[PDB]
Amino acid sequence: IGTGFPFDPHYVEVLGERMHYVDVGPRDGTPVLFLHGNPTSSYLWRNIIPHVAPSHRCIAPDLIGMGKSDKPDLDYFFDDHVRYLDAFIEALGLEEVVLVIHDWGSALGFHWAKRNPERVKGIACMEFIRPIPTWDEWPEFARELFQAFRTADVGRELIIDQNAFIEQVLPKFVVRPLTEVEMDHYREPFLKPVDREPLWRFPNELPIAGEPANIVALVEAYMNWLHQSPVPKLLFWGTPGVLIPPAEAARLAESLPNCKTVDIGPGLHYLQEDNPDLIGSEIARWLPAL
Ligand SMILES: [F-]
Repeated sequence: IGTGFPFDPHYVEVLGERMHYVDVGPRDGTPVLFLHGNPTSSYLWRNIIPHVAPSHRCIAPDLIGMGKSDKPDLDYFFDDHVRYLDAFIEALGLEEVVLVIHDWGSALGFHWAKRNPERVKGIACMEFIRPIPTWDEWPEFARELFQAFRTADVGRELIIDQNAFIEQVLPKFVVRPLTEVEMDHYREPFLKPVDREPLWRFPNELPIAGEPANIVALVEAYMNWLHQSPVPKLLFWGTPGVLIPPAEAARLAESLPNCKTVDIGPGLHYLQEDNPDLIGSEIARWLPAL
Protein backbone atom coordinates (compact mmCIF):
# COMPACT_ATOMS: atom_id res chain seq x y z
CA ILE A 1 0.00 0.00 0.00
CA GLY A 2 1.61 3.25 -1.08
CA THR A 3 2.98 5.64 1.53
CA GLY A 4 3.84 8.61 -0.70
CA PHE A 5 1.75 11.60 -1.63
CA PRO A 6 2.65 12.31 -5.25
CA PHE A 7 0.26 15.24 -5.79
CA ASP A 8 0.98 18.85 -6.77
CA PRO A 9 -0.28 21.21 -4.05
CA HIS A 10 -3.04 23.71 -4.76
CA TYR A 11 -4.29 26.49 -2.53
CA VAL A 12 -7.34 28.72 -2.76
CA GLU A 13 -8.44 31.58 -0.50
CA VAL A 14 -11.63 30.75 1.41
CA LEU A 15 -13.21 33.34 3.72
CA GLY A 16 -9.79 34.98 4.09
CA GLU A 17 -7.99 31.72 4.88
CA ARG A 18 -5.90 29.49 2.64
CA MET A 19 -7.09 25.90 2.05
CA HIS A 20 -4.99 23.15 0.47
CA TYR A 21 -6.43 20.66 -2.00
CA VAL A 22 -5.46 17.97 -4.45
CA ASP A 23 -6.70 18.66 -7.98
CA VAL A 24 -5.90 16.05 -10.66
CA GLY A 25 -7.72 14.44 -13.58
CA PRO A 26 -9.50 15.82 -16.66
CA ARG A 27 -11.29 19.13 -16.26
CA ASP A 28 -14.25 18.75 -18.65
CA GLY A 29 -16.75 16.57 -16.75
CA THR A 30 -18.33 16.08 -13.29
CA PRO A 31 -15.67 16.38 -10.56
CA VAL A 32 -15.33 13.85 -7.76
CA LEU A 33 -14.95 15.57 -4.38
CA PHE A 34 -13.22 13.55 -1.66
CA LEU A 35 -13.92 14.58 1.97
CA HIS A 36 -11.77 13.24 4.82
CA GLY A 37 -12.61 13.39 8.53
CA ASN A 38 -10.81 13.15 11.87
CA PRO A 39 -7.76 13.18 12.29
CA THR A 40 -6.85 12.78 8.62
CA SER A 41 -6.44 14.91 5.50
CA SER A 42 -6.33 14.43 1.73
CA TYR A 43 -3.50 11.98 2.56
CA LEU A 44 -6.20 9.42 3.44
CA TRP A 45 -7.30 9.39 -0.25
CA ARG A 46 -3.79 9.08 -1.76
CA ASN A 47 -4.19 5.45 -2.92
CA ILE A 48 -7.83 5.80 -4.02
CA ILE A 49 -7.51 8.92 -6.19
CA PRO A 50 -5.20 7.22 -8.79
CA HIS A 51 -7.99 4.82 -9.69
CA VAL A 52 -10.39 7.65 -10.44
CA ALA A 53 -8.11 10.37 -11.92
CA PRO A 54 -7.78 8.68 -15.33
CA SER A 55 -11.49 9.30 -16.04
CA HIS A 56 -12.58 12.06 -13.65
CA ARG A 57 -11.34 15.22 -11.94
CA CYS A 58 -10.47 14.45 -8.30
CA ILE A 59 -10.61 17.33 -5.80
CA ALA A 60 -9.56 16.52 -2.23
CA PRO A 61 -9.47 19.43 0.20
CA ASP A 62 -7.87 19.52 3.60
CA LEU A 63 -10.49 20.73 6.06
CA ILE A 64 -9.86 24.04 7.82
CA GLY A 65 -7.31 23.59 10.61
CA MET A 66 -6.19 20.27 9.11
CA GLY A 67 -3.64 18.91 6.64
CA LYS A 68 -1.91 21.81 4.84
CA SER A 69 -4.84 24.21 5.28
CA ASP A 70 -4.53 27.35 7.45
CA LYS A 71 -5.15 27.29 11.22
CA PRO A 72 -7.44 30.20 12.16
CA ASP A 73 -8.27 30.83 15.83
CA LEU A 74 -11.57 28.91 15.85
CA ASP A 75 -13.21 26.41 18.16
CA TYR A 76 -13.63 24.14 15.08
CA PHE A 77 -17.21 23.13 15.73
CA PHE A 78 -18.93 21.23 12.94
CA ASP A 79 -20.57 24.50 11.95
CA ASP A 80 -17.13 26.05 11.37
CA HIS A 81 -16.27 23.24 8.99
CA VAL A 82 -19.61 23.66 7.24
CA ARG A 83 -18.88 27.32 6.55
CA TYR A 84 -15.39 26.71 5.18
CA LEU A 85 -16.29 23.72 3.02
CA ASP A 86 -19.32 25.58 1.59
CA ALA A 87 -17.05 28.45 0.65
CA PHE A 88 -14.30 26.15 -0.70
CA ILE A 89 -16.80 24.52 -3.12
CA GLU A 90 -17.93 27.97 -4.30
CA ALA A 91 -14.34 29.27 -4.58
CA LEU A 92 -13.58 26.54 -7.15
CA GLY A 93 -16.89 27.33 -8.94
CA LEU A 94 -18.08 23.71 -8.67
CA GLU A 95 -21.54 23.05 -10.05
CA GLU A 96 -22.54 19.37 -9.90
CA VAL A 97 -20.29 16.90 -8.08
CA VAL A 98 -19.94 13.27 -7.06
CA LEU A 99 -19.07 12.93 -3.36
CA VAL A 100 -16.68 10.41 -1.86
CA ILE A 101 -16.94 10.74 1.91
CA HIS A 102 -15.85 9.34 5.29
CA ASP A 103 -16.39 10.14 9.02
CA TRP A 104 -16.78 13.91 9.54
CA GLY A 105 -16.31 14.34 5.78
CA SER A 106 -19.52 12.30 5.44
CA ALA A 107 -21.42 14.57 7.83
CA LEU A 108 -20.18 17.50 5.78
CA GLY A 109 -20.99 15.80 2.49
CA PHE A 110 -24.43 14.57 3.44
CA HIS A 111 -25.33 17.95 4.98
CA TRP A 112 -24.15 19.72 1.77
CA ALA A 113 -26.08 17.21 -0.35
CA LYS A 114 -29.31 17.74 1.63
CA ARG A 115 -29.00 21.47 1.08
CA ASN A 116 -27.90 21.14 -2.62
CA PRO A 117 -29.60 17.98 -3.85
CA GLU A 118 -29.70 18.97 -7.52
CA ARG A 119 -25.91 19.27 -7.43
CA VAL A 120 -25.10 15.79 -6.17
CA LYS A 121 -24.78 13.16 -8.92
CA GLY A 122 -23.68 10.24 -6.73
CA ILE A 123 -22.41 9.48 -3.23
CA ALA A 124 -19.74 6.95 -2.39
CA CYS A 125 -19.49 6.61 1.36
CA MET A 126 -17.80 4.50 4.01
CA GLU A 127 -17.79 4.50 7.81
CA PHE A 128 -20.11 7.48 7.81
CA ILE A 129 -21.78 9.31 10.70
CA ARG A 130 -25.27 8.38 11.85
CA PRO A 131 -26.80 9.10 15.26
CA ILE A 132 -25.45 6.68 17.85
CA PRO A 133 -28.43 5.96 20.16
CA THR A 134 -26.44 4.77 23.18
CA TRP A 135 -22.84 3.95 24.09
CA ASP A 136 -23.69 0.26 23.57
CA GLU A 137 -23.68 1.00 19.83
CA TRP A 138 -20.09 2.24 20.03
CA PRO A 139 -17.61 -0.67 19.75
CA GLU A 140 -16.55 -1.95 23.17
CA PHE A 141 -12.89 -1.91 22.08
CA ALA A 142 -13.02 1.90 21.83
CA ARG A 143 -15.81 2.79 24.26
CA GLU A 144 -13.85 3.90 27.31
CA LEU A 145 -11.44 5.89 25.12
CA PHE A 146 -14.15 7.87 23.35
CA GLN A 147 -16.02 8.38 26.62
CA ALA A 148 -12.77 9.86 28.00
CA PHE A 149 -12.44 12.11 24.95
CA ARG A 150 -15.86 13.51 25.87
CA THR A 151 -15.09 13.92 29.59
CA ALA A 152 -14.17 17.39 30.85
CA ASP A 153 -10.41 17.99 31.20
CA VAL A 154 -9.56 14.32 30.66
CA GLY A 155 -10.41 14.44 26.94
CA ARG A 156 -8.24 17.49 26.30
CA GLU A 157 -5.34 15.95 28.21
CA LEU A 158 -5.57 12.88 25.96
CA ILE A 159 -6.10 14.63 22.63
CA ILE A 160 -4.36 17.99 23.04
CA ASP A 161 -1.54 17.02 25.41
CA GLN A 162 -0.87 13.34 24.50
CA ASN A 163 -2.02 13.59 20.84
CA ALA A 164 -4.17 10.48 21.36
CA PHE A 165 -6.26 10.90 18.24
CA ILE A 166 -3.18 10.57 16.07
CA GLU A 167 -1.12 8.25 18.21
CA GLN A 168 -3.83 5.91 19.54
CA VAL A 169 -6.91 6.09 17.35
CA LEU A 170 -5.20 5.71 13.93
CA PRO A 171 -3.48 2.36 14.65
CA LYS A 172 -6.51 1.15 16.65
CA PHE A 173 -8.83 1.74 13.68
CA VAL A 174 -6.68 0.29 10.87
CA VAL A 175 -6.58 -3.53 10.69
CA ARG A 176 -3.14 -3.80 9.11
CA PRO A 177 -0.07 -2.27 10.74
CA LEU A 178 0.54 1.36 9.75
CA THR A 179 4.10 2.30 8.88
CA GLU A 180 6.19 5.02 10.46
CA VAL A 181 6.27 6.92 7.15
CA GLU A 182 2.44 6.91 7.16
CA MET A 183 2.22 7.97 10.80
CA ASP A 184 4.62 10.82 10.13
CA HIS A 185 2.37 12.08 7.31
CA TYR A 186 -0.57 12.05 9.68
CA ARG A 187 1.49 13.74 12.44
CA GLU A 188 2.72 16.64 10.31
CA PRO A 189 -0.14 19.15 10.83
CA PHE A 190 -0.27 18.59 14.61
CA LEU A 191 3.30 18.80 15.86
CA LYS A 192 2.28 21.72 18.09
CA PRO A 193 -0.28 20.77 20.81
CA VAL A 194 -2.26 24.06 20.45
CA ASP A 195 -2.95 23.10 16.82
CA ARG A 196 -4.90 19.98 17.91
CA GLU A 197 -8.17 21.76 18.68
CA PRO A 198 -10.07 20.22 15.71
CA LEU A 199 -9.01 16.75 16.85
CA TRP A 200 -10.64 17.24 20.24
CA ARG A 201 -13.73 19.18 19.17
CA PHE A 202 -14.68 16.53 16.58
CA PRO A 203 -15.27 13.60 19.01
CA ASN A 204 -17.10 16.04 21.27
CA GLU A 205 -19.44 16.77 18.35
CA LEU A 206 -20.31 13.06 17.66
CA PRO A 207 -24.05 12.46 18.03
CA ILE A 208 -24.07 10.00 20.90
CA ALA A 209 -26.91 9.41 23.36
CA GLY A 210 -28.73 12.54 22.17
CA GLU A 211 -25.77 14.89 22.70
CA PRO A 212 -24.90 17.45 21.41
CA ALA A 213 -28.54 18.04 20.49
CA ASN A 214 -27.75 20.31 17.55
CA ILE A 215 -25.60 17.66 15.85
CA VAL A 216 -28.11 14.89 16.53
CA ALA A 217 -30.82 16.98 14.88
CA LEU A 218 -28.65 17.88 11.87
CA VAL A 219 -27.53 14.28 11.33
CA GLU A 220 -31.12 12.98 11.71
CA ALA A 221 -32.10 15.52 9.07
CA TYR A 222 -29.55 14.41 6.52
CA MET A 223 -30.32 10.79 7.21
CA ASN A 224 -34.04 11.43 6.60
CA TRP A 225 -32.95 13.05 3.31
CA LEU A 226 -30.64 10.16 2.40
CA HIS A 227 -33.32 7.53 3.08
CA GLN A 228 -35.65 9.22 0.57
CA SER A 229 -33.16 10.45 -2.05
CA PRO A 230 -32.93 8.74 -5.40
CA VAL A 231 -29.23 9.65 -5.77
CA PRO A 232 -26.99 6.68 -6.61
CA LYS A 233 -25.12 5.48 -3.51
CA LEU A 234 -22.09 3.19 -3.17
CA LEU A 235 -21.36 2.06 0.42
CA PHE A 236 -18.03 0.41 1.32
CA TRP A 237 -17.89 -1.53 4.58
CA GLY A 238 -15.55 -3.86 6.45
CA THR A 239 -15.63 -6.40 9.24
CA PRO A 240 -16.15 -5.57 12.10
CA GLY A 241 -16.30 -1.85 11.27
CA VAL A 242 -16.68 0.95 13.81
CA LEU A 243 -19.49 3.28 12.82
CA ILE A 244 -21.10 0.83 10.34
CA PRO A 245 -21.01 -2.83 11.36
CA PRO A 246 -21.64 -5.52 8.70
CA ALA A 247 -25.26 -6.12 9.72
CA GLU A 248 -25.94 -2.39 9.39
CA ALA A 249 -24.31 -2.11 5.98
CA ALA A 250 -26.56 -4.99 4.86
CA ARG A 251 -29.65 -3.15 6.14
CA LEU A 252 -28.62 0.11 4.46
CA ALA A 253 -28.18 -1.79 1.16
CA GLU A 254 -32.00 -1.94 1.36
CA SER A 255 -32.99 1.08 3.48
CA LEU A 256 -31.17 3.55 1.21
CA PRO A 257 -32.61 3.96 -2.33
CA ASN A 258 -30.41 3.13 -5.34
CA CYS A 259 -27.64 1.74 -3.10
CA LYS A 260 -24.94 -0.88 -3.71
CA THR A 261 -22.54 -2.18 -1.08
CA VAL A 262 -18.95 -3.36 -1.38
CA ASP A 263 -17.28 -5.56 1.24
CA ILE A 264 -13.62 -4.51 1.51
CA GLY A 265 -12.70 -7.42 3.79
CA PRO A 266 -11.35 -6.82 7.29
CA GLY A 267 -11.76 -3.21 8.28
CA LEU A 268 -12.37 -0.97 11.27
CA HIS A 269 -12.73 2.79 10.65
CA TYR A 270 -10.08 4.02 8.19
CA LEU A 271 -11.11 1.52 5.49
CA GLN A 272 -9.00 3.46 2.97
CA GLU A 273 -5.88 2.25 4.74
CA ASP A 274 -6.89 -1.43 4.57
CA ASN A 275 -8.17 -1.79 1.00
CA PRO A 276 -7.65 1.35 -1.02
CA ASP A 277 -7.43 -0.51 -4.34
CA LEU A 278 -10.86 -2.09 -4.07
CA ILE A 279 -12.38 1.23 -2.97
CA GLY A 280 -10.77 3.09 -5.87
CA SER A 281 -11.45 0.41 -8.51
CA GLU A 282 -15.11 0.06 -7.54
CA ILE A 283 -15.68 3.84 -7.47
CA ALA A 284 -14.12 3.97 -10.95
CA ARG A 285 -16.41 1.15 -12.20
CA TRP A 286 -19.53 2.86 -10.73
CA LEU A 287 -18.92 6.42 -12.01
CA PRO A 288 -19.69 6.03 -15.71
CA ALA A 289 -23.25 4.79 -15.07
CA LEU A 290 -24.20 7.93 -13.16
F1 LIG B 1 -14.26 12.19 15.96
